Amino acid sequence: GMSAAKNKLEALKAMTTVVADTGDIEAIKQFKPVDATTNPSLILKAAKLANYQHLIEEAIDWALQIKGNKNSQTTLENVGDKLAVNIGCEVLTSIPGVISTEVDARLSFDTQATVAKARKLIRLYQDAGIDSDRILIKIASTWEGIQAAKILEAEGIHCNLTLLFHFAQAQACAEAGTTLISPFVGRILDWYKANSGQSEYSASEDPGVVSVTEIYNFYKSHGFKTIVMGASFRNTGEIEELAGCDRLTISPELLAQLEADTSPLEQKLFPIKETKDTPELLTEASFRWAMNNDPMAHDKLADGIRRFAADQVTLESMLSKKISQR
Amino acid sequence: GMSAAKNKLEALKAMTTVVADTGDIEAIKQFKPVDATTNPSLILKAAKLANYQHLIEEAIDWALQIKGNKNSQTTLENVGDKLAVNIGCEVLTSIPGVISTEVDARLSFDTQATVAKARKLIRLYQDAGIDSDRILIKIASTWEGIQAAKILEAEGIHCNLTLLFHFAQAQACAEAGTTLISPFVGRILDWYKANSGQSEYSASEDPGVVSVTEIYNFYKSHGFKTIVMGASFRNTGEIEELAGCDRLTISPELLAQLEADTSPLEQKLFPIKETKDTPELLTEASFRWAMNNDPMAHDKLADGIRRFAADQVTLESMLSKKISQR
Repeated sequence: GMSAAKNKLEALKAMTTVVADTGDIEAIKQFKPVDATTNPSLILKAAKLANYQHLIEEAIDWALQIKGNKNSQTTLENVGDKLAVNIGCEVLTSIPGVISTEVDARLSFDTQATVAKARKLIRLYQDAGIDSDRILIKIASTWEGIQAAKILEAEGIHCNLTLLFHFAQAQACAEAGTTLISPFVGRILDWYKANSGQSEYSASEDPGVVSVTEIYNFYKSHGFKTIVMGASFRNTGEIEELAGCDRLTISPELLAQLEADTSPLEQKLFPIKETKDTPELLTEASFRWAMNNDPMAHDKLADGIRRFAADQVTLESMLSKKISQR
Repeated sequence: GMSAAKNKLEALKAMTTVVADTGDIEAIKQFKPVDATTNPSLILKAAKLANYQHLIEEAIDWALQIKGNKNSQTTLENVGDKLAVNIGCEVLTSIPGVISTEVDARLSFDTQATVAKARKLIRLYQDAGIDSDRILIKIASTWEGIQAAKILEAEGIHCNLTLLFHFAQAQACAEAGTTLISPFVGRILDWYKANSGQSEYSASEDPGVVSVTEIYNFYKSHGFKTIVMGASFRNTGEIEELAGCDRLTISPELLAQLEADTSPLEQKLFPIKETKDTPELLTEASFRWAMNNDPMAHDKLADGIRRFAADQVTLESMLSKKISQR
């Protein structure tokens, strides 16, 4: 009784809820995760799949057949959402748990627009015959996005707060009653490698791992209920260094790697007891200072937002063509 | 509510029972720890103190006045023990907690001789008017020394199992009902630096820290009651990387350093929940293989034993002179 095997994928599945970071059933079928996650990039990617081409149409159909009478932008944005939901719908058939679908990132600094879109996406899922509880609406972790999550969570729409790079986002998310957070580990790494002069890190010193660890400890030791889900890893090293965590979402590439590795897997994160009083509320002004004060988190949020919004438009360009071919 | 300050010494005192690794009241008075620890080296060292010279006599006196009628070895070994106890006695006056006094390390591979000596040392403390519960008898963590600790602990003599370098020693100690273990962190470091080709380590990758962490987690997650007390540090980095631990014993040099540092101190070790079943008993044969199989722990135990036994004889040489001057 030191660890208890088979291989690392199987091993991890026993101390941590494993989640596939992909839009593609093929990967889900092969790895049999309990949740899955997508995002604008992964949706763009999945949309390029041959077997998924049918889903683009069924989206335009729905968009059109519902919308008998055309707003070249408004109507594009309805096909966009439907496609994401269709793709979610497909993965859902093959997983026992939950799906994470992300709102249009262009909405990131606008709380009300964000909540509108979340309810929208939920409704679209209800239409497809899916209980809202099978769903996590993913929102970039800006102040505004967290305020959104507050409102939604208060009426039982569950949120995945993503692009999380910092303690301050963590505290705020939790203070607002968020269901889950998805800190972007690999990206914290990327930033430090490209900016620090240290440019080799090991699992322990990996600043993403260090960050997600502080947060995890803070959550459990303070009784906060928000699920902690590491995401967006550069390597197995980091995933391993987090083994024990509530959940972890993992690329099919890294997923394959884990399954192929037969070495034993030491648990690193543990159930910790609640022993500290819930702390002073983190104010907007304090949040914003914290966040401006940390170069890497300041950079990496903005950039992930830029990147995801960009992928929204390139996704839209491609949908526009299919649009005009009628 | 992130951390809650004053300086690092004071900070650590709040998440961890702080212990001074020294024989000298001057250091105890200055740092006001709750426990203290000594060992053959520290006793040899303390014995060189001017203000302590009186204690060497009072030891020879007692040895002689009790022993009206001289065995040149046997009688030396009685003055030895008394001196350690006298020195413990002195530190005890200035600490609210417990003292750790180590048996003659030459006894390390002999269980019965060891238990005899422990009871002896306890009795000597009772004579000085001290409840046995104020005392931790320190024993090298060989199989034999652990078997000793079993016997003693079963009759309520409490043990500090020291020179701990490995998981296997940890499991065995705990399975035998040991009160406390003192893993030698700095020494694990020393070994790796001198043997691995990696020769810079940071707090996270420090193999001592890594080891003591695995153990700590194993203890708490498995319900075992043995106190974990990191010891014998090369630097503040390691002590910090362990902040939260049950206790930590620390040199006055490192103690000074901690007090002088005003940066905030993040807690790293937390109260973890008991969730796993007590594991299969670790057999002698399995212990001995584990231990032979790990170059560093195999080296470092033997060597710490050699070193401590050596310090016993050099301590004795010096006592022999004071002996013959009558």
